[PDB]
Amino acid sequence: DIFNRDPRDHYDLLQRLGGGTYGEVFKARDDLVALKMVKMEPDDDVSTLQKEILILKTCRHANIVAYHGSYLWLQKLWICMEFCGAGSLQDIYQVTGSLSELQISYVCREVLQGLAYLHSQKKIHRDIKGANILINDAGEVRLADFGGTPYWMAPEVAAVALKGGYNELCDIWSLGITAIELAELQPPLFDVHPLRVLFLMTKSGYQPPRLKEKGKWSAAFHNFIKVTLTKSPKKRPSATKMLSHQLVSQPGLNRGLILDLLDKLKNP
Ligand SMILES: Fc1cc(NC2=NCC3(CCOCC3)CO2)cc(F)c1Oc1ccnc2[nH]cc(C3(C(F)(F)F)CC3)c12
Repeated sequence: DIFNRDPRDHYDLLQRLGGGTYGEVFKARDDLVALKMVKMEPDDDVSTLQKEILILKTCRHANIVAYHGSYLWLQKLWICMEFCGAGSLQDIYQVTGSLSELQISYVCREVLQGLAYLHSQKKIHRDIKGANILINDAGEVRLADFGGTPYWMAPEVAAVALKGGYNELCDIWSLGITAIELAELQPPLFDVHPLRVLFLMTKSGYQPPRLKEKGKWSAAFHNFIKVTLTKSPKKRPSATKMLSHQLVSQPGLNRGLILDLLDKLKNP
């Protein structure tokens, strides 16, 4: 059901939230939602999204931003989703400064619960980072679902153009980098040219990154980083396995840690 009704018949529009990497997004009410709007242009064909649309509606979990349905009404696709009033962790840390280890430990647990669920549906997130971890005003954590010609490509080039070949354990690596990003306000190598990073990561002598200040963080955090950032995908622990890790299975982790962060945000 890709409705054609006009969003403005089910929802009142409240404030525009987008810009930057997020594009055009609206706060709205029925229950508060986000409406992301994409301008459909000439050769555009909604039916080519068919595949990546069913992947959304049937992916239902507390730690995954809920997808409520789409609209084409008038040259524009509108995706209606669970509203997260505080935006991304990147929106937040750009104001509050670095998260505490306990805040990061709660975020990691909630993300790993979401990743365990996506991996169970044979979905790979592919884009874990501060910008794609959303926070609601209750301090709860939700993973955001964003996203030349092929006419001459061999079918094996086409397969890679889509998939990659790699598997869901790439999300575990991205979570490690995100944990460092939440601690230090940038991923490792952020000041290094992207091409150079690709080449360096590609060497067999590449050292996985680390937390810069050793003394600031518990051995459990250093160990969480060391194991999430396992070079070999074959020895890298799963989401489910990572959720028994000391850092994320410690008691005291709850949304209070984030309500704190949100107080600090509006009272900086
Ligand atoms: F998470 C969002 C963050 C931002 N932040 C931002 N920082 C700098 C800016 C440039 C400088 O000016 C000020 C803002 C541009 O924007 C903007 C957004 F619109 C965001 O989207 C949502 C917001 C709230 N509930 C949602 N639920 C789902 C979603 C998304 C969907 F919008 F894509 F649907 C993401 C999945 C969603």
